[PDB]
Amino acid sequence: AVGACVLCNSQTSLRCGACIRRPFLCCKCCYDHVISTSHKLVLSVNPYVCNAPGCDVTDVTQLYLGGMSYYCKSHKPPISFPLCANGQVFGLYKVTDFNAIATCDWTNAGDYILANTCTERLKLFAAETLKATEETFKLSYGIATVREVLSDRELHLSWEVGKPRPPLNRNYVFTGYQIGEYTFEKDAVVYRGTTTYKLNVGDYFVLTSHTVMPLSAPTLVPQEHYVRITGLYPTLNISDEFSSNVANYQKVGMQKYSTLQGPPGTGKSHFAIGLALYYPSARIVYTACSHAAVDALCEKALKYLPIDKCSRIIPARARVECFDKFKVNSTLEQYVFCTVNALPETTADIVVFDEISMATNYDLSVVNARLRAKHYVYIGDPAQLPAPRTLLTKGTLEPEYFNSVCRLMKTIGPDMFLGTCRRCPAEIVDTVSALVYDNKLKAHKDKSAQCFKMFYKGVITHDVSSAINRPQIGVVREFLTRNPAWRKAVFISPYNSQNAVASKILGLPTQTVDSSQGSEYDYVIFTQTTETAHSCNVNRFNVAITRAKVGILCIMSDRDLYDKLQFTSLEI
Ligand SMILES: [Zn+2]
Ligand SMILES: [Zn+2]
Ligand SMILES: [Zn+2]
Repeated sequence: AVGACVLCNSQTSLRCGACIRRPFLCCKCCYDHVISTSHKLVLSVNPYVCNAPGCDVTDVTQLYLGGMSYYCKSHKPPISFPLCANGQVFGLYKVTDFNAIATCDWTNAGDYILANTCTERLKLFAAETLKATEETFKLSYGIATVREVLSDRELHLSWEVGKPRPPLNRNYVFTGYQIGEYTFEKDAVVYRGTTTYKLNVGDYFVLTSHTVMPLSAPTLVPQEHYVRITGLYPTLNISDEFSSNVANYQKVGMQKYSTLQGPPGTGKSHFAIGLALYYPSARIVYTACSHAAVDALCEKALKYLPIDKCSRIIPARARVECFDKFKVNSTLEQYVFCTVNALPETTADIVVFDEISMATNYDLSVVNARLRAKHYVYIGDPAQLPAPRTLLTKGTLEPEYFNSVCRLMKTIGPDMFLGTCRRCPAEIVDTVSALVYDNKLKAHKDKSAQCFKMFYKGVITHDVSSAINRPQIGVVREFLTRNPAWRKAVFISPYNSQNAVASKILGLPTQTVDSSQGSEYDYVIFTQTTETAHSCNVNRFNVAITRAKVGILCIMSDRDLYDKLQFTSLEI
């Protein structure tokens, strides 16, 4: 009730009652907000509303001060002052961008652009507002009731009439009813219960909507440059394996925070784990937004770090299966691996935040609020996939607008850049280096002569809105009969419906481009499926082709990306 202005920090009893987050506003900023937007409800201890009985005047521009009470133009006493006048709204202790964040629906790319170009406090107001909007939007959907249960990984659902049906993919995690979280995939659909329970007919599901907590800490702490490695104690017995990263681990101790751009297979996990061998006495908290990203840090630490000082923090509401080799929930072990949502209230000598393109500004702020560290390291790549923006339907979100860290990496450049790709055949490295890394990524492997491209538009069908291209899967089927070594390939496509069809027709294991991020496979078979802005996204294309160690087959729809692929072309 007695707070600080989310724009100029001036203390005030004023708050905007029309803002979903009800931000505290000072007299100067409250005025400029109410006179420029549809937001006219001002709240303090008592709201600014006509105190005359039965009067429904809540607009602060149509209200006055009747001694110590508030009344409209039709009820005010002779001696009464307008609440709104002289560039201020009457309050104790007597912006174009704030207005846009406050009133937008978050469906345009320009909303997210502003949420990252604004001041630091407006980045937090934007991140809070956006998340509150995303959760409340979930409430507006239709309930799925289990009509029948065929088998253990198959069922038929009945949907609510008059309310939209959400897209069935592991993107949307439904809460079953209180029989745990479940997911769906294609009238034969597949049910995926995080908690195993004999699929009860009649029992319904409802979308997971969690409470948006206020943000206190900034997305990025104020940068500090030090003259010497501060609060960290390095070794002289640094193993040759991590010798290449020594000069950068030193940079990490001479800065409050540091950014690392690591293209696919340049050694991000290796760099993060090697930083623990360089500052061996330092307590390191390893974080990321996904469980799979934290598990990739756990797999790398298992090899170089002592398994006794390692703890994988698992939230009590254990959703899907994760890393099982460290002592679970020991917050005090020297190395703590944990997702951002599960981060306990603790301190560290170094905090390593991996897969930074997947972080939102809400996540950047949570980390600064739960972990007080001497040094913060942000590892990732703005040329890879960002976190899905469910409300965004108009415009394309650029990497410099994913979050504060990506904005920095794309504007002033990253502090550190891992320039040599050790995973991919040179054909893949040469293609993505020119596409998203302005020729700064270098190939370590030779050309494998196992990277192929085929131009085939096929036939695009649609399962609600996820696309299928059966003739492209047919081309893969014909390729596999001629190249049976490719039987050990992972099938990748931008759509789960294409993946669902290819799983039944080819029998290859399946992965969408988005779920393949961070993983590597000897052979990849990619069917673009469509030429949409989704399937043509350069970050998604980059992730797709950089999953392969040995060979890749790309069946393309877009002439542009097909011509850009530095692969052997195949006929048929
Ligand atoms: Zn102000
Ligand atoms: Zn407002
Ligand atoms: Zn009135």
